Amino acid sequence: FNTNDETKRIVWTQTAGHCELCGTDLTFDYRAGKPMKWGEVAAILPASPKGPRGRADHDAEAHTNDTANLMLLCPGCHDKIDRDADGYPENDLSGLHQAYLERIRLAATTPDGGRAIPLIVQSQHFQTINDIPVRDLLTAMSAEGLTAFDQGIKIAFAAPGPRGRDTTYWQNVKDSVQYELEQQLKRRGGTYGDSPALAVVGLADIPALMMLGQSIGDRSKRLIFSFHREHLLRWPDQSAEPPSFLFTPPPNGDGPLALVLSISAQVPVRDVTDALPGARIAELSIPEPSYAMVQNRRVIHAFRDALQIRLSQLEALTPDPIHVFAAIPAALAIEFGALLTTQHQHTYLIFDRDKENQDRFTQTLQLGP
Amino acid sequence: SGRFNTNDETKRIVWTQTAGHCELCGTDLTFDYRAGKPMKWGEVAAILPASPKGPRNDTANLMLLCPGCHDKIDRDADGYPENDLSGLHQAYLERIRLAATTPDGGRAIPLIVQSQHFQTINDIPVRDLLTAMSAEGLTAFDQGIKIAFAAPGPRGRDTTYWQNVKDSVQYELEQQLKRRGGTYGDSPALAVVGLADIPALMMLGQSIGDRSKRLIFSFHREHLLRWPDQSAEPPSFLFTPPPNGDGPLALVLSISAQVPVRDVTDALPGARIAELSIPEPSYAMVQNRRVIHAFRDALQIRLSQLEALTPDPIHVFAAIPAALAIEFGALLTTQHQHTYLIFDRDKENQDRFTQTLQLGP
Amino acid sequence: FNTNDETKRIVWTQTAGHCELCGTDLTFDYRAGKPMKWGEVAAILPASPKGPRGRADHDAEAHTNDTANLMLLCPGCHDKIDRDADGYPENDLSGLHQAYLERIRLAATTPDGGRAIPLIVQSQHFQTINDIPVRDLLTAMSAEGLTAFDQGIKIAFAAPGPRGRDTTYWQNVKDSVQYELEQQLKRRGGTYGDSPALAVVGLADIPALMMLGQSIGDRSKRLIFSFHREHLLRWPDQSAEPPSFLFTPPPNGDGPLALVLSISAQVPVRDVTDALPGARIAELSIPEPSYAMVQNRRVIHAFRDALQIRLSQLEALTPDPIHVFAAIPAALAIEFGALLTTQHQHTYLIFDRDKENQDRFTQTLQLGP
Amino acid sequence: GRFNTNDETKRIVWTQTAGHCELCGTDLTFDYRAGKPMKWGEVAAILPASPKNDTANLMLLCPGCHDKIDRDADGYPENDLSGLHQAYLERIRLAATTPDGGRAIPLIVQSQHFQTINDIPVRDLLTAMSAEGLTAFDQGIKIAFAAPGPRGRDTTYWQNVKDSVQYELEQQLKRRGGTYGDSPALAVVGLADIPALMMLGQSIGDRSKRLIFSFHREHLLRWPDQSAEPPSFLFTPPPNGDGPLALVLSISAQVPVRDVTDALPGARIAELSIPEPSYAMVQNRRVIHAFRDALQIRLSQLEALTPDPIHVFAAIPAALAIEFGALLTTQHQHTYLIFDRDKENQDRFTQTLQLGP
Ligand SMILES: Nc1nc2c(ncn2[C@@H]2O[C@@H]3COP(=O)(O)O[C@@H]4[C@H](O)[C@@H](COP(=O)(O)O[C@H]3[C@H]2O)O[C@H]4n2cnc3c(N)ncnc32)c(=O)[nH]1
Ligand SMILES: Nc1nc2c(ncn2[C@@H]2O[C@@H]3COP(=O)(O)O[C@@H]4[C@H](O)[C@@H](COP(=O)(O)O[C@H]3[C@H]2O)O[C@H]4n2cnc3c(N)ncnc32)c(=O)[nH]1
Ligand SMILES: Nc1nc2c(ncn2[C@@H]2O[C@@H]3COP(=O)(O)O[C@@H]4[C@H](O)[C@@H](COP(=O)(O)O[C@H]3[C@H]2O)O[C@H]4n2cnc3c(N)ncnc32)c(=O)[nH]1
Ligand SMILES: Nc1nc2c(ncn2[C@@H]2O[C@@H]3COP(=O)(O)O[C@@H]4[C@H](O)[C@@H](COP(=O)(O)O[C@H]3[C@H]2O)O[C@H]4n2cnc3c(N)ncnc32)c(=O)[nH]1
Ligand SMILES: [Zn+2]
Ligand SMILES: [Zn+2]
Ligand SMILES: [Zn+2]
Ligand SMILES: [Zn+2]
Repeated sequence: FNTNDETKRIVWTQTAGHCELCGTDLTFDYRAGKPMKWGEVAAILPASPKGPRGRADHDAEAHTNDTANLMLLCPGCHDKIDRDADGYPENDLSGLHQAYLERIRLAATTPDGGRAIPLIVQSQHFQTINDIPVRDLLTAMSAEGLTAFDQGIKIAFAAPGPRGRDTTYWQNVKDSVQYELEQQLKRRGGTYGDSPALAVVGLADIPALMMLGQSIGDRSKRLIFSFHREHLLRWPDQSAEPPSFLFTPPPNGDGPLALVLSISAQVPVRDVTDALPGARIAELSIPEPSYAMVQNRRVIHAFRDALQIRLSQLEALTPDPIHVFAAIPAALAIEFGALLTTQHQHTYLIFDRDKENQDRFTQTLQLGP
Repeated sequence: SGRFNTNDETKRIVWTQTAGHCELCGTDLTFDYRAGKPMKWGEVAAILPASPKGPRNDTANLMLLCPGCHDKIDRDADGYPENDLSGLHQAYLERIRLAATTPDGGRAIPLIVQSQHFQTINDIPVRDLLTAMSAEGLTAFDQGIKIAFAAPGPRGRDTTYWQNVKDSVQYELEQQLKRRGGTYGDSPALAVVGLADIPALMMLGQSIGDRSKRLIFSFHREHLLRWPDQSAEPPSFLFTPPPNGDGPLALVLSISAQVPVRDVTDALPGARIAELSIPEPSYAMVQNRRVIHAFRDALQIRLSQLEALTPDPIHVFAAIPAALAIEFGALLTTQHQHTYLIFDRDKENQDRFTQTLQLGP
Repeated sequence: FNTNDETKRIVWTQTAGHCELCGTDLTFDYRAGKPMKWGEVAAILPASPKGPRGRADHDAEAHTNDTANLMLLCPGCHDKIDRDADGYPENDLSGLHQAYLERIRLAATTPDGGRAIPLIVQSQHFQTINDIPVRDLLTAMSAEGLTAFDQGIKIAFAAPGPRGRDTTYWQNVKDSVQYELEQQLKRRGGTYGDSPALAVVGLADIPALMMLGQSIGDRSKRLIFSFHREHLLRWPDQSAEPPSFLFTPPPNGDGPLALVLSISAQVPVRDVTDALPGARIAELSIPEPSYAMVQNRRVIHAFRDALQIRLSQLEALTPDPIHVFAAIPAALAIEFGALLTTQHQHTYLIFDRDKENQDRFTQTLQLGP
Repeated sequence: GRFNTNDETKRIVWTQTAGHCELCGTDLTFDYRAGKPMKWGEVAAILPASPKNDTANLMLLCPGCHDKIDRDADGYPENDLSGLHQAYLERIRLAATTPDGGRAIPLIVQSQHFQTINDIPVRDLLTAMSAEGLTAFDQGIKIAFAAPGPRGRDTTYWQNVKDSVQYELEQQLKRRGGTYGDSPALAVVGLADIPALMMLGQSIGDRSKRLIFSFHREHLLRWPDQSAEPPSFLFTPPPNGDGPLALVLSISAQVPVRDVTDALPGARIAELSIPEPSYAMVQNRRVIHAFRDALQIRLSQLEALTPDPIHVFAAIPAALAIEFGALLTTQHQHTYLIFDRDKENQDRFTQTLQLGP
């Protein structure tokens, strides 16, 4: 009941020589520098019914060389699973094993889609941890055929100080987007080239994400990704159709012009007029506002095209600034800003919810020429 | 034209780093072995340099191809390609490597939070969370965090009490922030289960948020910390909006059971009741984590509607599973904050709903 | 040639059940939660001369139960050392083995010194990485019997923006020290009690470390540690005698009063009068200014004692602010600030080298009342 | 009065305490060390830390310390000891996990010239690292300086060198790990021209966990003698005068003063040397630290002496050139003008690098 050499070689091959339970590279010893095959081929169901996970109904003979029953493991993970059969049951190991092999198979069968710079931009203005994993962006990239020369750029804004999101805070945000990011992109010019693709995901203040989009909007190969509460960086549903984007035009008059975006949620009119008395409200919405609505990149593009029409319509109404009140997903805030890089050179005054002022909207950044 | 010769050590390295697929068409070159036939490594694949011959083993630059793809590649007399494939080849190896290291993306912090009541009658040992974590690839590397909500002081569960609960949980959560590792230095995931009164669980959600790699687990009366049925579809979440009027706005969540309307109006005279329910309310309804996500999505769609109706507080009367209470609290951690007044039944006052927690302005 | 159970028990004991080469806990499986002894007792010199590191002059019988030859290793580390004898030679393993055992013995014989909050404060104002390892502070704490309930507080200032250390930069520094730090200490109020000991090390802007010192100067049980270019967080020499702190009193006059601290290096008088024309210079120095001079905490105490006298004497000369020009180690910058909380309530205007003005001194923070 | 334990409980408690009394620190394996049988149950007592099970709350005490503890009839303590017990276990744990503080990045930096005559392989740095407890987790970084363009090694060239080195390291320093999430240590060896090595030092600094290694003609990347004391460093102060201030470093060899005044007429020469200048003098890392300490003591004097640049003429080993560069990375910056020998222009010194404002 000994696994033969051919089967052991298949196990090493189908796992790419990494431990299926911890991911460590079993083909090399990085401490001393020698190539060495230090993994072990491990049986889920043992040959003896008295072994760990042993069961009589298992016919050892029939599965000695069955790779569905054989994992590549490091010595430590192998020792643990054999010392704790109840804690590493057959069904759980089999499920992890099949999931591991399937990730390899999908990687091997994905067409090459070129290089991109991974870019994560995140704030600290929430009262919870806010952290996008680098691995998840790289995995979403790979699923689309994109790879990177390095793990990329990850910018975390300084947290608000004791006065909240004050002038200092927004200066820091400006410096992070317009100076820190630019410096880190310059350091990648030699490895990625003059005009590289940018695989960008943000989870940060809405005004900050708009400023980010304005800063990078003139990059022709920007590839927007999205953090999703359920799916993390995985697109929820590549087949989903974008929603209708409904628009209500502003009333006539000379009051300040407000653009209200009700996409993540319905922005209450009372909160807009409280912050901007006399506002003339134009609203872009979807039928069922929802935090979950960024189902794929086509949704993002459909938002962009809907917005492009309405920004033209509003800029034709007035030379004065447009005041923005947005409950929108983070990926849509980036795309909003990218429309302002060149296509829409009007002044936009971005309002945002203010925890220091009982959730009222207050004016934050000015965007535009 | 020519063929590139390699020794056997080089073939084994190349087969391993490519996982035995052709790098140009993706075909799995172990097909013979899968059919029960001998694996003829040297006949079902060709190994060639990714780049044309330069002016000057180097296994990192050798490609694994199927015979068909190899024959389609123009080659010089030494078996080098006439056109560069290094970009495609390096990208192939990077995609394999990223998949192969994916298990270290499961580095995780276990967190169990219970009330004193449930710690006394229904203690959840770390072993129960750890084995459920391990089954879905979440791997703890240090002792799990097991804490109880603090007993209230003389002022009861006032604003300061709840802020102290949040501070205490978030202090423990500094492990999630700081104990970075794996291939990329990512912060570890949080694996969290709660069993406590619904207001306390909402404050646990307030503490953890929903903008990090975080997996909620659920204690189930029959299945403990294992998910009852990973294939179960989430139920429909039904909603009835409130009647129009000036009375206080109440949101009733009838998910574990049907909350009787009279208990709500008794506790909140004049209440205008909106209700979120499922077709068959049940203590057992958290069949998998997708049920929790689906609850969140439906809830937020309706909270958007309710919050727009009035500036005044939403008064919450919830019969919901513990994991759903955590997600409810986590949902309300945006910058935007509407006022929510959470009621909970007092067993020592005839099970009457009493206001227990305020969220927002 | 079979190591007996008594000796295996001693090996497990003297290593505290961790892998001597990677430090992993071999008494417990953290993934599934079962106590398990999954380590291996490993021989440096093998019983057979044909084994890894084997040699003919090794009397295996004589060393079967010789704990100098027996390491506790995890299965992975043990596999590697047996697969690459040239990369893990006998003398190198023996040295690592003995060093590991001595660290355990020293920890076990250290008298208890109570609990303390670990605090690391570091800037990003250098043109190189600046990063104090958490482990090294905890290890210096443990060498003095101090332990903590968590790995502690680590505050990293925001980097200077594109304008250098501007008003925004110093506002961020103030917020990091006066708000961020206080919030982090507040979260620990219950765990550590009311007036806990504070084990603090800084490597940050001199004016910022002085402000840090002022913020913690009224604390009881403040325990300053020091980052040293040779010894990291270890005190260089506990037996070293503190240097004499030489003092040159200021000239009589009506010009602005400057305190020059020449401890790390000699501050050139020319640079002080350039920044503050007509300065009346008082100077505190040591006989041989040196970056390495913080040999132990008694040196910091001696600096405090000297400053007590000299600040009193300068403060009696004028009601006007005192202008500070300091080339001093980071630990002494904290100590200087700590004297301003209650001992010396006078206005101090801190100058610092300005990389945006050709290394000239420019005024930065104002400290004191 | 006595709490009783079986063998398995003893195994656990002895292991988590490393076999010392938690109250006085005495090593309770003394008998075994003397060659006598280990009498676990007689050289120590185990009792709960708290008045009143879980092996985590059982303490190991020597008989004397156990005798001084008031106990109830079941052997539980009357007074709580859990704080001292938990602190003791923490100190043991911190020591036992110290090997994971060795996570490290290998870095080999060479010039094309020295790569041709003396290529340093990663394997050699890794084995020296491993012997010191430094543990790489991925491929080592092996780089060489770019060739200059037509403007030579000017300000822009050296700034691009620094930027490329720091970028290369950034990727690895993000790979935090171990028990506390610390960034890995840098293990660096350089073999290139002295100016390039100083710029390597400028890139890495000296305010992080970083260990320099040294290539030695006899011992390669292994330290010649870990026990060797560092040499004394002999200082010649510069004469008074108006000429340009020169610092001559005669560490590898004695630099002839005439070669300096030829390159820099009128030079006021300060010198730092050792009693026996030698290519072999980097006997251990403490020699490098001692060089930095002596150097900075004198640089403090020289920088205070004049606002003008310090002109550097250095016969120093490669590892010391790196540390020279790293020393000059404070906010404070004095101008240094670095000279180097042009072996094909009759070994004449020529200015090749400026550090400072
Ligand atoms: N419900 C609601 N929200 C309103 C209202 N008026 C303004 N808002 C703001 O809209 C955003 C809605 O949340 P989101 O998750 O759809 O999008 C945010 C936003 O793009 C960015 C910053 O967050 P924040 O400042 O909280 O803005 C929130 C709200 O204040 O990041 C996105 N984001 C936040 N958390 C997450 C997360 N967990 N996952 C993914 N994206 C997130 C109003 O009336 N009602
Ligand atoms: N039947 C019914 N229940 C109502 C009504 N109005 C309010 N409720 C409350 O809803 C919860 C329903 O029980 P659950 O098991 O689905 O969820 C609880 C809850 O999230 C948390 C605290 O429990 P409790 O304070 O009893 O709230 C219970 C009920 O009073 O923990 C969950 N929980 C409690 N025990 C368990 C358990 N053994 N296993 C798993 N989860 C548990 C109303 O009108 N009717
Ligand atoms: N040589 C010299 N230095 C001068 C002069 N005028 C002002 N200075 C400043 O004094 C400090 C001397 O360096 P240090 O290492 O002794 O102390 C620093 C200081 O306490 C803090 C911030 O650094 P910085 O802003 O560079 O101040 C440096 C200098 O500008 O951190 C300490 N620090 C910096 N680097 C390290 C390190 N690697 N290890 C330990 N502590 C460090 C003047 O005329 N001459
Ligand atoms: N004898 C002598 N040398 C002088 C004088 N003035 C300047 N120098 C330069 O000092 C260096 C001394 O050699 P080293 O081996 O001690 O250090 C070199 C140096 O750090 C780096 C580059 O070499 P180079 O440009 O030749 O500088 C040489 C000399 O010109 O690398 C070090 N290095 C070079 N080769 C090796 C090697 N094989 N092993 C180890 N380190 C090496 C003067 O008057 N006299
Ligand atoms: Zn493993
Ligand atoms: Zn093919
Ligand atoms: Zn190990
Ligand atoms: Zn004792």
